[PDB]
Amino acid sequence: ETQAVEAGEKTVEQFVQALNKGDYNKAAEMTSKKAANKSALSEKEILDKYQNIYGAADVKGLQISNLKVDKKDDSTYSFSYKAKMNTSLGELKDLSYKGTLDRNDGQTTINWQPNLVFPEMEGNDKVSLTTQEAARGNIIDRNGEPLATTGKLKQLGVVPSKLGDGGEKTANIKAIASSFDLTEDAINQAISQSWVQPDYFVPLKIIDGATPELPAGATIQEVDGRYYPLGEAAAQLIGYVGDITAEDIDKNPELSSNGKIGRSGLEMAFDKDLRGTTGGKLSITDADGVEKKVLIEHEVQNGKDIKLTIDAKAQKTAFDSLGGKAGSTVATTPKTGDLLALASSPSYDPNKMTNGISQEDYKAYEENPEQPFISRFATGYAPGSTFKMITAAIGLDNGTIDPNEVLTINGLKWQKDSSWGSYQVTRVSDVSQVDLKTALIYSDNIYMAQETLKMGEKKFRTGLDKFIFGEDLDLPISMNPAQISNEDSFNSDILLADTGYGQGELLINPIQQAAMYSVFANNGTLVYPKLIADKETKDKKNVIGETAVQTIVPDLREVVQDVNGTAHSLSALGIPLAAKTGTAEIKEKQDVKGKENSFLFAFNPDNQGYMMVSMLENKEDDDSATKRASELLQYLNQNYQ
Repeated sequence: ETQAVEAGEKTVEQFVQALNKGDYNKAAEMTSKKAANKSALSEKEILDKYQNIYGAADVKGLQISNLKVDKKDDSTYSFSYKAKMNTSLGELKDLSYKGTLDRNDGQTTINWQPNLVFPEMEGNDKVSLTTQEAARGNIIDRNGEPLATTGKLKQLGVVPSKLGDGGEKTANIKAIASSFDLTEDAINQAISQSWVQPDYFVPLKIIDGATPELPAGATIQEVDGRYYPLGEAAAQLIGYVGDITAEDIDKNPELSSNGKIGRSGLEMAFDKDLRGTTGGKLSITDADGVEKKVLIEHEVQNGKDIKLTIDAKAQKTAFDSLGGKAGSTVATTPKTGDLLALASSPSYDPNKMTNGISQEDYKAYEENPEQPFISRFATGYAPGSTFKMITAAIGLDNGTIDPNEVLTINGLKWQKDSSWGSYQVTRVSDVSQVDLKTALIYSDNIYMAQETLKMGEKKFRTGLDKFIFGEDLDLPISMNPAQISNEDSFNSDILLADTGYGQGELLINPIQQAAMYSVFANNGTLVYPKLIADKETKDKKNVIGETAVQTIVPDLREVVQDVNGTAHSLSALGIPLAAKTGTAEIKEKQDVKGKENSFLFAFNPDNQGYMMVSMLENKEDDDSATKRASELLQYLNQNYQ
């Protein structure tokens, strides 16, 4: 009565555990034989009852508490416990379970009864589950424009029997293939799948424009589905939803087995808020079917909408400016941190992705060497020689850099001494007398490499540690925190120099760059970027000195205005611009000739209304981020004072 009671507790807890893990056969084998006052059913019948009832409600995570096991008759021990469980209609807490045990020999079993499924069940009671699917919420831009909405799509499809028998059949398939830009080897593959039967409607494509003339056999049906109005222009950011699988349900029963789940992007980061909660009722009924006890009931709650800082027209312009090349553009209002645009190129079609895509088209996306699935605004890159602004600011702050001191630089290559071997810092322009303003105008890496070595590692890192290296940004976008280098020390003069002009082991993604560069639009205050419109603005003060800002920004205007400035083509706009260009040389491995990245930074130095950071990954020859920025810069200048 204390070594047997302790054995009865072990039997109840093993029973609960087998139910928890879904091994219902294992749980049934711990029950008494079928009899009156023993178990109400056989083992195989208990298995089928748990499998049907717990399967229908998608029960998961059966947990108990407050277990008490006493003695009743001479061979009968009684038990009781509280229990909760997760179902497809939410958590079901505070369930009072009750039963009796049986020690008929060396083992102790459970006198199984229907009230060990649900507490009130008895005899031939049934369980009914009725569910109502929730509408997915919308994703909208800073002005209410839809980015991810629920639209009424037009689905083209064919009926095999209404195509024809022969000759007439082939003529209609040829007509359909030409009227809707479809392959006729693919249309015949569609209508010949195992699941097709002659009278069925075989869907082919979602037509987006106005419906052309419909040949025989083809018809249009309106269906509901997720719709992305910006398409490729916001695919990496928004993401896409796909069909929900059996495994998705086993992980989270509060999903709708009938609905859609976010697979990437914001659709997946905000899946909980966007999907709502399933409505309905879980009830116990009589042997006939008359309701007896409602276990769970609540109405459907539709998904909450989500409002972004994105500007839909800026997002589209930024993306199109990249012209399909590999690259990324970030646009902010640097005083508040509002992310106006997060473009990444090349891209994929999220409408094709959610409306059923072929194995070929999906493999084309994954085998594409420019990798359209990458979110380039969230990938760490070396920031390039744009980063000289930061090193300059640090150098002005700690007095290492005299704006008027003029270094003498001879040629296009430079190294500290012969211990560097064959390695030399390279510049593009052979300017003999280089002060800071000259270095920013011509993008002179040798100048800044020399100033970084003179500054030294300790003072250089002191300045860098005032930024956001190592910080996890509060953003619903998966990223890694920017780093200065791999370890906490450079342990190399060459690495120290390379870091000075934005190379080395630096890793900063375009969003983290726009955050760091925002110091020039806020007098040395770093303003953290913000993607959800209702969030409060966060900032970090005294990152660089106000003096450094008022020295460097006038030079950044000259990068545009001076006839030899590297961004001088932007002067055609005729608007107040401060800019900085950049390059970075990377070891490509596959083409060991070399891969080069092109960068542009630009903001309005009069009103600080907008800021832009654009990159061209593995650029083609005679191509740059600067020659693609005019259109986005005009737009941001007109609409964000």
